[PDB]
Amino acid sequence: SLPDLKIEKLDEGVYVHTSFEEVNGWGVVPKHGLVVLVNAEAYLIDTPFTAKDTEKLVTWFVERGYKIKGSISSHFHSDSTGGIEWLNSRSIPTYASELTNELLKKDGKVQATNSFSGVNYWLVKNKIEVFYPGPGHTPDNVVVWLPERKILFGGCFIKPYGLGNLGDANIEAWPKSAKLLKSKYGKAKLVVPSHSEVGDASLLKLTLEQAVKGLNESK
Ligand SMILES: Cc1ccc(-c2cn(-c3cccc(CP(=O)(O)O)c3)nn2)cc1
Ligand SMILES: Cc1ccc(-c2cn(-c3cccc(CP(=O)(O)O)c3)nn2)cc1
Ligand SMILES: [Zn+2]
Ligand SMILES: [Zn+2]
Repeated sequence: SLPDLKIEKLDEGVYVHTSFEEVNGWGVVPKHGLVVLVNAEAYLIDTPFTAKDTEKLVTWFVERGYKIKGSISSHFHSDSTGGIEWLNSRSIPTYASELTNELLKKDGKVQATNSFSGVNYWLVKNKIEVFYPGPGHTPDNVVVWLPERKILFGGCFIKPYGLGNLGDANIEAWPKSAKLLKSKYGKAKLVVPSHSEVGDASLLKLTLEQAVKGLNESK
């Protein structure tokens, strides 16, 4: 069996949601995402694994006075996109990069209703920024930046002690992409990985070291 969805406040207007699922061979695994409050409204940064936990997530904030304005997925794997079907069925706007949407369609998965492209996209100007560092954990992976808090949600790109599942990874590009990410957000106060503890900007340096190391290993 699986632990309940957890929601804990991380900072002002910023929550970490952790959901869990059973994976063959691994057992129970965790996945972190964020909910960001913009005034009277809430944005999901990644959905939980399932429809059912996305609804519990959504409900928790609706019940506390926050309309769900939208939801953005950092990449196509179902630890970021599992709730997109449910959200869409509720007319809650979902966002993903054009690259993410291709990879969802290609796997027979429901796509985000809205898409964006390129390096920098404002989901909410001056409050929620999406950045594309280049291929790494997946071809499509992006990170989300909360400039008012200097909080970076890094998703499954942020891999300080081992790169994780390499099946969709781009090992030759990841050092590049990690270097760009480090240069751009070295002033982050908090960096939030998908599968490990929140840390500071040093997670950016360790991820770059890991990607280099992974690229060295493959030879
Ligand atoms: C100490 C420790 C050891 C392992 C992990 C871990 C393994 N995870 C995992 C493994 C296989 C598949 C998936 C599903 P995804 O690829 O994320 O869509 C997730 N997820 N977290 C965490 C902490
Ligand atoms: C101290 C410590 C120990 C372990 C970790 C850790 C394990 N991670 C992991 C391993 C295998 C699979 C996956 C899922 P994904 O790559 O997203 O497909 C994630 N990710 N971080 C971090 C810190
Ligand atoms: Zn992934
Ligand atoms: Zn993952």
